[PDB]
Amino acid sequence: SELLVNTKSGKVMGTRVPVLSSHISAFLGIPFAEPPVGNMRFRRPEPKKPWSGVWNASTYPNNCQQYVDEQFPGFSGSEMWNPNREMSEDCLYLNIWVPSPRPKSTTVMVWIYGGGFYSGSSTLDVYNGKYLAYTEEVVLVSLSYRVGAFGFLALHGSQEAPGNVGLLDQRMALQWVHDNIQFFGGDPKTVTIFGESAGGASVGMHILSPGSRDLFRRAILQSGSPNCPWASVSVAEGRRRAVELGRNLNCNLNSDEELIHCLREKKPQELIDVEWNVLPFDSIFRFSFVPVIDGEFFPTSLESMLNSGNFKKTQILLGVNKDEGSFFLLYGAPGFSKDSESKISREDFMSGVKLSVPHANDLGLDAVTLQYTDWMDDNNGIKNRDGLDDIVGDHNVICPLMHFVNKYTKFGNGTYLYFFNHRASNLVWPEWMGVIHGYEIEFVFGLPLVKELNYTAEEEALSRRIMHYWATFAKTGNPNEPSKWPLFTTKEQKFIDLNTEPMKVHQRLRVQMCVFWNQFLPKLLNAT
Amino acid sequence: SELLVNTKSGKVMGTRVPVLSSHISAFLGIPFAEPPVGNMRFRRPEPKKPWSGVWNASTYPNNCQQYVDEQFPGFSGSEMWNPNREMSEDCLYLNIWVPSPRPKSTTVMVWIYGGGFYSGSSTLDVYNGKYLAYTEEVVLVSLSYRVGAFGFLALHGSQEAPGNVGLLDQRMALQWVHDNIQFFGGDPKTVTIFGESAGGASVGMHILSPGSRDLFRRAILQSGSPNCPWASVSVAEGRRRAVELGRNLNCNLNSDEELIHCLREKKPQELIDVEWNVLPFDSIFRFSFVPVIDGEFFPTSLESMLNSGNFKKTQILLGVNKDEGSFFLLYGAPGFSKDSESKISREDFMSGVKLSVPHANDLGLDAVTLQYTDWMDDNNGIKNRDGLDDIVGDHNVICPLMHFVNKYTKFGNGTYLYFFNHRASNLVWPEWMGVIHGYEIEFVFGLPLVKELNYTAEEEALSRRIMHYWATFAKTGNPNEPSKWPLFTTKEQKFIDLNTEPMKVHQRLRVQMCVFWNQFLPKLLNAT
Ligand SMILES: O=c1ccc2c([nH]1)CCC[C@@H]2NCCCCCCCCCCNc1c2c(nc3ccccc13)CCCC2
Ligand SMILES: O=c1ccc2c([nH]1)CCC[C@@H]2NCCCCCCCCCCNc1c2c(nc3ccccc13)CCCC2
Ligand SMILES: *[C@@H]1O[C@H](CO)[C@@H](O)[C@H](O)[C@H]1NC(C)=O
Ligand SMILES: *[C@@H]1O[C@H](CO)[C@@H](O)[C@H](O)[C@H]1NC(C)=O
Ligand SMILES: *[C@@H]1O[C@H](CO)[C@@H](O)[C@H](O)[C@H]1NC(C)=O
Ligand SMILES: *[C@@H]1O[C@H](CO)[C@@H](O)[C@H](O)[C@H]1NC(C)=O
Ligand SMILES: *[C@@H]1O[C@H](CO)[C@@H](O)[C@H](O)[C@H]1NC(C)=O
Repeated sequence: SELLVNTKSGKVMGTRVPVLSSHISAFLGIPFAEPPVGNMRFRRPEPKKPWSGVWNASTYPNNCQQYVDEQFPGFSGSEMWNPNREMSEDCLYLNIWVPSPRPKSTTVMVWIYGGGFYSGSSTLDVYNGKYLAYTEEVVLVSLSYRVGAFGFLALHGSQEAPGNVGLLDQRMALQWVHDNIQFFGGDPKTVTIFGESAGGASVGMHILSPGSRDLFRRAILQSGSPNCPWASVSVAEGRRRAVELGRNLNCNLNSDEELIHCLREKKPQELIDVEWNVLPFDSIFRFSFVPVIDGEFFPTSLESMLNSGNFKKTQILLGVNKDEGSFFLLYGAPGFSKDSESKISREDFMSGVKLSVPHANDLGLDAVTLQYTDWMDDNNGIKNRDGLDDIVGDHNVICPLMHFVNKYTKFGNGTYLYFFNHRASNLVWPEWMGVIHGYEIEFVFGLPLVKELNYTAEEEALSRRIMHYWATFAKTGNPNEPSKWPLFTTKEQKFIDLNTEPMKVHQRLRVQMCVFWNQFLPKLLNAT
Repeated sequence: SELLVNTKSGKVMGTRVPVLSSHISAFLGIPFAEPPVGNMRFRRPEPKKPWSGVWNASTYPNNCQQYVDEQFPGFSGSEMWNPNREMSEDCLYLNIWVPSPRPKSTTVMVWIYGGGFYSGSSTLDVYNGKYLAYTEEVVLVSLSYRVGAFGFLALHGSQEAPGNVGLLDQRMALQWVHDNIQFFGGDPKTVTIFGESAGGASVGMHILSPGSRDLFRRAILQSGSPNCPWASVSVAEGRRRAVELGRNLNCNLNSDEELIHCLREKKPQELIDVEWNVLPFDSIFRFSFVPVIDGEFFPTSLESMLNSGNFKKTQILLGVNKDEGSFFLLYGAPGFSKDSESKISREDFMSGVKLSVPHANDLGLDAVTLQYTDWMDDNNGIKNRDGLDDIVGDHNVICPLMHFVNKYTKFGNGTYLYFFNHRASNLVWPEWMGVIHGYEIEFVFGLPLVKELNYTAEEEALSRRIMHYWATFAKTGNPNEPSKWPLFTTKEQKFIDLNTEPMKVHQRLRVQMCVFWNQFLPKLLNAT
């Protein structure tokens, strides 16, 4: 039995699944920690106690408790990101697809979902690992981690809610993979972590954090990086937001112990109903409970670690999509709709910029406005919409990433940078939204290989080229087999487009805007 | 006798001069003030006292004492701007060209020379009025005014050295036209003042200043406006620079009366030798002794007079040249030369920005750099050369002028704006300098009409259309006889190119950059 595997914590029984005219083994819902319920809510995870008997790993697990998006109910485009199982605090499980026949000690890839640290699930259709596992002969793992207040409530100095527990969830699944993946045909010495949005930030946080470094080999970051402005907060802002969650729910605030005790008595969705209330500003692309810069998981500030080379030195493959900003504008900024072209007045432009840079003084806002307005044609709806689209994507994803890539490449052992700009032929979102945050994932996970999902043949070919770059990179530290994706170097700053056309190599991704965002604006905000 | 005219201060005898194979009358070297010599150095001008007999006005006067440029000795391109007569403090004279036969009561144009308030002459070949006078049938006057410390040494509170006496020279020459021009066939109700660079700034200071307003009808400003960053200083900075002039010359600094007395015993060129020493910073396009905002010639700050409409309401015609900055970079910035393409390293670009905006803090300098650098291609010597060129132009001439024209047009009675971008066929400066500060003047004064100067036919036609637009505007407030130069309006902000090609109307001259210079950079420098 291929399907019956003994792990360090007990036996597990998977299920044989179909993929593209063949089959593979899937092991769904394997527990890697004790359920973090009751008194364990907000605590570091504990390893799962060994169980007797056979764990039924034939079906997907619960998803962690999270804010459910109801903006477009029944709309496929938004529903595909929402949980597709029952939500429960009992949600620390992982999932594994193993090629049939079982390999000997093959390359392992562990997927870390995004969703702004406030949402996500391991079980979504677009994260189905069976296509990538099959086509590339890797052992594919998806983990899960607490999100929202559950994962990231931070009262620094309490051991009861220390912060960063969702990251430590991640770290325990990786520890689990290190310990057990050899029984499924993986090499624990050849594991790649990869993920998107807060998942890509997560990946980079494990590159940084000393307790996480030795649990993987190399890394892929899609549309996220550790240093994103939404991806972390100071101990003092986490403490303020935690206390404010308390005040929103009429908690006793006299000490950490009484606050924590009161928050532990509330049902999950009571916390989620006030979660957004703790944000200190009106905004877009900001999340309430995120990683905290604590001196433990992160021993010093991210920038100082990045300048000093205090981070895992290995190979990384990362990149961005063309219009990262668009869905955040749709969901939170005035003048945008999924049923129109979303031409934006000048008034709505200016309000969108305040939302996008909520921490900027007036001089700050003026700077952004200035950098992104065509003053010959400032009442042009299309230019205002697209200029605000670039603000949001440059500020939140692209420029944070180009900073990370430049800092990392100084010490690293090799960097491959992409720019994903294919708009899929079957997209249900409107044209104006372009190449959307998250929409490279379907290609990574091989979904265009499924004829019933109505992708073009050229899209199947692109997904295959992407899968092979990613799996090759995972296996060898180099996405190219022995036409060529070059190494990004400090000197030449090369990157490739990723679309259906023949591969073009460019240099200096978004340098002009990235200088503004990485060098001038911070300098101005620090001076004023 | 057409040549013998009796004026309010005595009789004058002019001379018949050949022009384009006809003739006209010239009255050269007419005194309009007492010689501002000895104990009148630094004081307000006084009116010329009447003379007996007949003043011989057959030859040009002396030029005012000034720093003579010796950077390119005998090179025609720089010597055309230097004094071509003896320098003397006894320099307050004016020149008049009258059509023959004498007209009855025709349009007058009075020219005010530039040269940064530290130089210039009424007598240059390029300012010879006979072509414009003859072709357009106008009475053409050129005045003179003290420059440098002789005209702008300001010790506010003293009546011996109040500041702005060069402006009052100009104004006395205007009062003399108002009183005497009817005798030469001009109408004093129909006078236009025009000037270039500091001349143009001059013209606009007369529009602003209550004491000058009633001595002209309308105005033409060429590459200068009153609010230029070099065109004025506070009474504090004026005082500081006058004291420093004293210190550079070992003067008793114990009182105004003692400092002034010492500066009056110095020979003129000893002031001139240390003139540049008093500037606060290393700079380009900055000049030591300039108009002061005194509370008398200018009752309040230029900006509040402009905002409140406290100025003469009339018709204006004004404009700028394509490459105003270029000769300033040649004379004073690193990597520039008249004999090469002046491809500028990034280091010489940076050191050029600091000279170009000598007041800026580091944040300021950063902003400028960022606005004018292509970060894809930052070591491109040509893009750096041209970027710095535009900096110098935009900051010192174009954006000050575009501020002025927008504030003026809210109250004025008609504005016409031009962008002169014709590089002359027979230019002696290199191509990199483009369309140079001062090089429209030859068109305006009709020099291309002289075959021996070896302009093309099309440059001849251009000079004729230009003279005709200026003289038609002088005559009627509208450059067009009713292809049409449209009015500049607050809404549509139209202007035309002036070159050898058919008219193009465009909108919003240099708005993208003028937004940075007039709105953002000043907020940035105000916070920090
Ligand atoms: O960004 C916002 C928007 C609105 C608001 C705020 N912030 C805070 C202040 C209050 C305001 N409204 C409060 C409720 C917030 C609504 C929550 C946003 C829902 C986002 C849905 C996440 N889904 C994903 C989508 C896409 N890509 C994703 C990729 C990463 C995983 C999640 C994704 C592409 C298109 C549509 C959806
Ligand atoms: O602008 C500068 C340049 C250099 C320097 C400073 N400032 C201050 C710091 C010290 C430095 N060097 C000190 C010597 C100063 C020399 C002054 C420059 C001479 C310019 C001569 C005026 N000539 C004119 C020219 C032109 N146009 C003019 C139109 C306006 C009237 C004068 C003009 C076009 C081309 C060449 C010349
Ligand atoms: C395992 O669990 C699921 C769902 O709760 C069930 O439907 C399935 O048939 C079970 N199978 C075995 C072999 O235990
Ligand atoms: C990775 O490190 C090894 C030696 O430690 C070296 O040979 C190789 O060149 C490095 N590669 C890159 C791209 O840094
Ligand atoms: C794609 O195409 C087919 C046939 O043209 C259709 O029946 C099916 O509904 C479409 N697939 C999806 C899931 O959109
Ligand atoms: C006036 O001066 C000029 C030139 O120096 C000359 O040709 C003419 O003789 C003079 N006229 C009289 C009356 O002196
Ligand atoms: C100039 O003023 C007159 C009346 O004083 C007016 O009717 C005319 O339109 C004005 N023109 C402009 C361009 O303001």
